Amino acid sequence: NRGVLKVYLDYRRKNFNFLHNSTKMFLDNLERVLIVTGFPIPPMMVAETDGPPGALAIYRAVEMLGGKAEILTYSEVEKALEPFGVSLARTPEPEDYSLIISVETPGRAADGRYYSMSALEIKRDPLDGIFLKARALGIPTIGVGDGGNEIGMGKIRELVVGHVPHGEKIASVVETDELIVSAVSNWGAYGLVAQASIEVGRNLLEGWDERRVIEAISSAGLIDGVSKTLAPSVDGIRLMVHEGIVELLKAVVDEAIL
Ligand SMILES: [Zn+2]
Ligand SMILES: [Zn+2]
Ligand SMILES: [Zn+2]
Ligand SMILES: [Zn+2]
Ligand SMILES: [Zn+2]
Ligand SMILES: [Zn+2]
Ligand SMILES: [Zn+2]
Repeated sequence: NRGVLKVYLDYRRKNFNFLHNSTKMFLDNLERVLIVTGFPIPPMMVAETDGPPGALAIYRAVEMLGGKAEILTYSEVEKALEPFGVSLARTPEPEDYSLIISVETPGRAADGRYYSMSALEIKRDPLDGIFLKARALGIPTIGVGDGGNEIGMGKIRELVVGHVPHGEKIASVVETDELIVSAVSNWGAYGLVAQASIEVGRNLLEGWDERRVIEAISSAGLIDGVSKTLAPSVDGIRLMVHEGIVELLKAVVDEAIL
């Protein structure tokens, strides 16, 4: 994925400490964190496999830190997250929250319409708006994305339009106070947890079973964004790599803590 890798370069370059600032924000607003995930995929419009895992990892982290969390997603994701007994948001309001994080959620475009990486208009109720309001209310917001059309990429629309195919049409306009860019959004999410762990002195990703979570949500019906099929994978990449990255993170964390 040349495009996003260039965007990361451009971004990290001038926003060198973005993951760190993001993690400070996280660690300072755990009272009541709202986690939004779920990215429908045209044409079937079924929620993708990338996103819910990160959302879960963060959720488990907020609790381990003595905070409360709720997830706001689509039907299918709720179904797939059930086995993990996650607290769902019932008719959420910006004001009710301490922090609102987004892991791979469609972000409104300059059109005012939603688009897939292939530029197919996403047609489903958006989970977009609460972030706009949260912005106006000055409520702490964190967005994690890996393609330029997600919630929070509004902060670097220029980079997106400048390197990502279909940029002008696809790039989201929605901004977030802090933004994590990654090759795969769940990874960025694991980065947040990883960085937070280091700052706190405990490995919050300790028992994360990447394979067990992806196979799980996959069985429930969450598809793979690229193959658009029911494969135990994420963004067209097999578990082997995803496991390799989660193992590395866990390692970097123990290296700092101990
Ligand atoms: Zn550039
Ligand atoms: Zn209320
Ligand atoms: Zn194309
Ligand atoms: Zn994405
Ligand atoms: Zn992705
Ligand atoms: Zn620090
Ligand atoms: Zn995807």
